[PDB]
Amino acid sequence: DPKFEAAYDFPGSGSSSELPLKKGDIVFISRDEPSGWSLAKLLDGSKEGWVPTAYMTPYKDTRNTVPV
Repeated sequence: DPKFEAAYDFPGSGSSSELPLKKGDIVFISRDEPSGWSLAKLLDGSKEGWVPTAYMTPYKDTRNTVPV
């Protein structure tokens, strides 16, 4: 799966269907839905929950800018 970066805080409502984020957090994304929500998983796989698709931006580290 691809990795996405939280561009905004998402403290959410408290729901266990929600994955609360801080800015700069990095997650996997398995599903986007038309409601505007994305199904995010932490990198260690410990929690799974929906997040605002809008907050989620492709992760680019500056160590990724080399061919191999």
